[PDB]
Amino acid sequence: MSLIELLFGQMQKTATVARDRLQIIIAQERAQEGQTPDYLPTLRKALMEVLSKYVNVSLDNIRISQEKQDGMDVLELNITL
Amino acid sequence: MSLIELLFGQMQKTATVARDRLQIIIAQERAQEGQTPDYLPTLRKALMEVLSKYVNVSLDNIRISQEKQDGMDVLELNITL
Repeated sequence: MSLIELLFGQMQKTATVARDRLQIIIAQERAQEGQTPDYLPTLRKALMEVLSKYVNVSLDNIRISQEKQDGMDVLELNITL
Repeated sequence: MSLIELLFGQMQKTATVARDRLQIIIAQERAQEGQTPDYLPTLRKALMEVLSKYVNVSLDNIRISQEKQDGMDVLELNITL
């Protein structure tokens, strides 16, 4: 039912890894009509600024992937701390 | 497979509403051990600041819901423009 249940719908993961994990979904649902790009990477940058302040993680561990569906674009930012 | 397919796994929605929709997932996976709260609403505030700049939407249309699972907390921000 919950989006989080969709994230955790692969049985129980259990096991302690002693690490924190951020799952950030930035989904912008638009249309075939559109213009003036630069929204997902704009917020991404801001999030990386906040990251640099509080969360010491390198882009070597941060997974950045954008997925396109029709006129909808979503940015996935997975952060391992 | 994709998180976006999980978001759009309820058949095809089609129908044009001539409106934009943002689906923001801010998921912080931690543990029973933890302290110094105030991360989800901190980013939420920052996002609302960016919203006020670029995206003219009122909290009357913005859905704000936090979901707790064990030592994991996720904040869902749904914005209708």
